[PDB]
Amino acid sequence: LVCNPWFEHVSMLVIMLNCVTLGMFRPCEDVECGSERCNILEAFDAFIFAFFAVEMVIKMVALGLDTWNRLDFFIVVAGMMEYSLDGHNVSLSAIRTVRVLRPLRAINRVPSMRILVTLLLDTLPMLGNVLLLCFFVFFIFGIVGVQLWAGLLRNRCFLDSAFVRNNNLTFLRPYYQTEEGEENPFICSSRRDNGMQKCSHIPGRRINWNQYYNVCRSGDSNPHNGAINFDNIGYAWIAIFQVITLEGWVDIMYYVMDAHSFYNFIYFILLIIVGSFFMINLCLVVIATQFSETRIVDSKYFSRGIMMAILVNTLSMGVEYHEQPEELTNALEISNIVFTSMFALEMLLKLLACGPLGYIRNPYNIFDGIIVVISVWEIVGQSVLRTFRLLRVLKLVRFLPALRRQLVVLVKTMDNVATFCTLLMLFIFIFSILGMHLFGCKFSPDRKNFDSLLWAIVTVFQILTQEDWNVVLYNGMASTSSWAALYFVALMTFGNYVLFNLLVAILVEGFQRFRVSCQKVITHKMFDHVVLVFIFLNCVTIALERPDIDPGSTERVFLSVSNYIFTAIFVAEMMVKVVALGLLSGEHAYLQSSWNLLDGLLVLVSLVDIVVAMAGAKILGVLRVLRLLRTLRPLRVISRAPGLKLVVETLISSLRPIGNIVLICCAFFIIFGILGVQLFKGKFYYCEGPDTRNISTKAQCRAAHYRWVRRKYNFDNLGQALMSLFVLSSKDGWVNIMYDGLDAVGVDQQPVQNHNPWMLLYFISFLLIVSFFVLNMFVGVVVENFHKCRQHSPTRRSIHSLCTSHYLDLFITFIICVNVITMSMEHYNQPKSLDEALKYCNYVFTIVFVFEAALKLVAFGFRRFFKDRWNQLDLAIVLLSLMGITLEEIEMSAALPINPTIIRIMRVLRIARVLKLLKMATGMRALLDTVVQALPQVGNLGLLFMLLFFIYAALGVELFGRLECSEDNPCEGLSRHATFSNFGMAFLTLFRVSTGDNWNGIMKDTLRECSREDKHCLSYLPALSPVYFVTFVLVAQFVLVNVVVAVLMKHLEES
Ligand SMILES: CCCCCCCCCCCCCCC(=O)OC[C@H](COP(=O)(O)OCCN)OC(=O)CCCCCCCCCCCCCC
Ligand SMILES: CC(C)CCC[C@@H](C)[C@H]1CC[C@H]2[C@@H]3CC=C4C[C@@H](OC(=O)CCC(=O)O)CC[C@]4(C)[C@H]3CC[C@]12C
Ligand SMILES: CC(C)CCC[C@@H](C)[C@H]1CC[C@H]2[C@@H]3CC=C4C[C@@H](OC(=O)CCC(=O)O)CC[C@]4(C)[C@H]3CC[C@]12C
Ligand SMILES: CC(C)CCC[C@@H](C)[C@H]1CC[C@H]2[C@@H]3CC=C4C[C@@H](OC(=O)CCC(=O)O)CC[C@]4(C)[C@H]3CC[C@]12C
Ligand SMILES: CC(C)CCC[C@@H](C)[C@H]1CC[C@H]2[C@@H]3CC=C4C[C@@H](OC(=O)CCC(=O)O)CC[C@]4(C)[C@H]3CC[C@]12C
Ligand SMILES: N#Cc1ccc(Cn2ccc(NC(=O)Cc3ccc(C4(C(F)(F)F)CC4)cc3)n2)nc1
Ligand SMILES: [Ca+2]
Repeated sequence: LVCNPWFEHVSMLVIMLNCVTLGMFRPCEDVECGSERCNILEAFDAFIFAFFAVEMVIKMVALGLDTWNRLDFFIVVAGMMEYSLDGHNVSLSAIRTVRVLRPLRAINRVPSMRILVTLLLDTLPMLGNVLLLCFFVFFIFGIVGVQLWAGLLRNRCFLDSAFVRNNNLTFLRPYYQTEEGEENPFICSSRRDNGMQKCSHIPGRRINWNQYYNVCRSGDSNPHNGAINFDNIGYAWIAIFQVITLEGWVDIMYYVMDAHSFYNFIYFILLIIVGSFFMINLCLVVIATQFSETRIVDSKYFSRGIMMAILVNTLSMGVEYHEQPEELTNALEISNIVFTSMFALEMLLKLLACGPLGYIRNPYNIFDGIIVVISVWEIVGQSVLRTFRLLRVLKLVRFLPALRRQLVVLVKTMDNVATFCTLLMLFIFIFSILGMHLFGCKFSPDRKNFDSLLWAIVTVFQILTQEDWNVVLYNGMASTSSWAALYFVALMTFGNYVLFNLLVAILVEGFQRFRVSCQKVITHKMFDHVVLVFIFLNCVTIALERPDIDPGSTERVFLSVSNYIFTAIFVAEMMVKVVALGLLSGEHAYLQSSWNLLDGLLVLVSLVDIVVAMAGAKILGVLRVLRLLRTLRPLRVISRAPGLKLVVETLISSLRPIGNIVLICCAFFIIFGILGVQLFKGKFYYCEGPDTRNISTKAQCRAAHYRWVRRKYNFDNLGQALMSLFVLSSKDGWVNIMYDGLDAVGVDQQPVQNHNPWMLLYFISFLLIVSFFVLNMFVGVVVENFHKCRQHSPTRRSIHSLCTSHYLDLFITFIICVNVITMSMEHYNQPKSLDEALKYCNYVFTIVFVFEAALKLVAFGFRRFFKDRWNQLDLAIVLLSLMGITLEEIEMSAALPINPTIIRIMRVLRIARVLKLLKMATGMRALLDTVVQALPQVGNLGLLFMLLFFIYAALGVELFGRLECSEDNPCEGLSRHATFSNFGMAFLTLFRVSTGDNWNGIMKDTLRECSREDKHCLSYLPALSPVYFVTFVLVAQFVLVNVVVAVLMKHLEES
């Protein structure tokens, strides 16, 4: 019965049988319960539920009155309720959702997956300190958000009530809305605010009604069918949660910049730094520590000949592109024959030298043999075996022992990844079925739908990548209810929790006479400090450059002369140093260090700039190239600051251990790049027009007077494929590239939705494989740091007793906690009754804190009380609170000598009372202290991070400073808020690119061709744009990785 293993094996079979029936659910074909197919499936379910009841009875009888056993009971009890409740039509459908817990029974049946889930549950209790930090971020920013922006996103430009009445016309729509509709609302700034969007910015008619929408007042709905707003703490947390995921966070920012103030970016910068970066990466640090505590053939020249023969053949496959000349196609086929014969000859020579049994004795010769026959089969059989010619690159592993040793290391990591993958596939399946029940056939149909198991799994997988997940959120919120946000919050929170544990698992298994004067000047202690001043001043000059400076303005003269002065200063510095040290003769010569070589090249470029500028000559093309090299001057700061020099040298040395993983990843990119070109070249064209459902070919598009256009990210050649693959790997806009590959039909054919669903394998295989390599690169950097780190008064006494006792602290904690609850009840258009109640509560809290200060003064004495920092903090809040009440009362009275701006700030600043709770949080303070101890390392990397922004911010203004956006030339990433028009705006744009939020949209705007009528075009900008964004994205993320490592190592050593 229970003491035999076969009974469990029977239980496992039935558990798997349920998973099949659950996946067969059809949301809008099974809910009506009409089809015979549904009838048998429910019969199947009834059969299985009967066994699950029997299994309990036998086990209950055999053991009598373990978490997993309790789970078995809970599932059946709920199942019995649903099963027995049949007959009552009230909420019967809403009760069938309990069937999705059944696959959880497979956890206990599989031993390995049982042990893993035990560790996951045992690690949870030690995340309480991080969870407490999460509450502080959400509540501090949640309250600040509501008090600032409550009800502002309902603003719309309305018609005047008198205007519509007196003119006796009501055909106009009440408020201005774009032709698109309410999905692109025009949020205006009220009269009592200074938002960036006013009703005077409405475009004119394209018979002048748009100029009569001149009153800005609250509307009826918020953006996205009411999903995005700050009307109460409940909605402010959804906006804060979406920002922390870095998905569509700029859009939320732009809404409040239009409605409230431009300086609201400070709110979203701190939230991303504090909430997105530190608070999410502290989860990884805490788990990481906790988990740790818990005669001719054999010749070298012959081998080299084959090695280069394979390499040329593999690269020759990348010369394919869309419109190949037929002679080029033939050359590739002739080339295939030559290389095919060469490998065939090789097998013959080796077979004779060792014989068939000797030849088979080595696995690699077997692998090489199989390729030859398939390749020969292809020639004799003259598109299925053309794709298999990509396997020829795998032969290079034999000749690359260093790379071969890395491949086995990665493979050994996949033994413990498989355990987590099995848990994640079960995790995805449960949420895919759960979504089908909640949102099945209700997103009326969007491609991101839960209408079937295939696209429910794809949608759930997409949310885990955090790509357009907010689009799915708004659909779920609008269709069923606003509480549907908990489906996505639990899916993301639980999914990222499991993926951190996979990263930690790999880490732990990884741990297991004039010349005399010059010599004196350069050796002077103040030499670097003096030159560092001039370098800093040059930065101010570079940052003032922008395209809108008039050639004849005074500023242009100021900037132009400063260039002559600065170039003169930095040649003298080089000349003085060169004379002192010598150019290259002596051992201490000038060119014996790279940091000196860099300085010389910058000086050389500056001199050439003067020479060219001195030319009244056809040197316009060369001049623009020199302007780009003038933005690298700020690189001279690194050598002058010893802190920067050390960190910069540390990052370079960190790339050595992961050099081979990068090579394997780069080889992977080319292999998949070539494969994509063969599949998708010439098929990413489409017809662009208002009514295109009737078009099916290029010819019909021309007839309908539409335009036949190509996607920005395509696979027309290996150059275009590599750009597309990088956008996939970054997981920003990777769904749109996938859709194009799914819809591809052929050359000159209109793409059709979901034409080839089998292409999901191509795009989802690249995402997983590239993510695996990037996972092992992070582990490679950490392990290296670990290895190198380890190698290296009768009445007064009674009051004094009370203050010393813990009773006062517990009382204070209660008072602040209730003050926390009352601060969350504020919302837009709250009743006046609640206003008075909240105001009265403020009086009680202020009085309590005043008594709190008085008693401590009595107990400890004036100076001794003041010594404690916490006591100082207590005084500030009491003092701060007293002024807030005073300004509130006087303003509420007849006299009005105060600005409603000051009253708002004092109202907002009462959020500081939460800091009194930080005193009780001893565990949280220790967690914060770990970061505070890493500042010397994190501080220097921050300077490198801010230097990286300066160089690319100044380089962006030069390249993309003149791009325009208009209805004639629409743009997808750039807007009124995202531009490179000046250094100040380029800095904000790169911060968005740093977080990866629709950075692929910005790149598109730089790849789109120049107008035939416009001037100041740059013909090869499309070639330079991919380099600009690719390098910044890789470099910006790598620096942040080294910040995470610096904190991680300190937390390990600190224990
Ligand atoms: C650390 C704190 C938690 C962080 C988790 C972040 C994600 C939070 C998302 C949960 C909030 C979802 C509810 C949003 C809300 O309050 O407003 C919706 C609701 C209106 O719903 P209708 O669609 O019917 O609107 C039509 C109106 N006739 O608004 C309300 O009625 C307000 C009731 C709730 C007040 C806000 C407090 C909610 C408590 C949230 C706790 C969630 C914890 C999750 C960890
Ligand atoms: C060494 C660096 C880090 C010093 C600090 C950076 C400054 C040089 C930046 C920060 C703010 C920037 C300013 C922000 C806004 C403007 C307004 C704008 O000037 C205009 O002509 C107004 C717009 C218009 O013409 O309609 C663009 C330049 C300027 C002065 C920017 C010039 C460069 C500034 C001063
Ligand atoms: C080779 C690996 C190791 C490194 C990556 C190098 C790539 C960036 C190179 C290799 C092959 C190159 C391609 C070789 C041939 C062509 C065809 C050439 O065709 C045309 O000019 C298009 C004519 C037309 O169809 O109208 C355009 C450049 C392109 C795609 C090249 C772009 C740059 C590529 C992809
Ligand atoms: C390997 C990963 C990390 C990506 C590395 C950066 C690539 C995205 C860069 C490197 C070289 C770039 C290419 C260099 C030259 C050009 C110019 C131009 O080439 C063409 O002529 C193709 C278009 C045509 O057929 O007209 C268009 C962009 C392209 C292919 C670039 C596209 C982006 C590329 C592939
Ligand atoms: C302290 C933390 C753990 C939150 C829980 C405390 C509750 C006592 C507070 C938090 C937010 C408050 C809500 C904030 C906003 C609103 C909306 C307000 O107006 C509406 O019903 C608006 C309906 C809509 O437009 O969706 C009614 C009171 C209510 C539910 C409040 C009731 C009291 C709530 C739930
Ligand atoms: N100032 C500033 C600033 C602040 C925040 C932002 C946006 N951002 C948030 C986070 C972030 N990067 C990082 O955490 C660095 C990192 C990248 C990948 C990993 C992985 C995995 F865990 F992901 F798999 C193991 C491979 C770990 C660490 N960037 N941008 C600029
Ligand atoms: Ca995105």
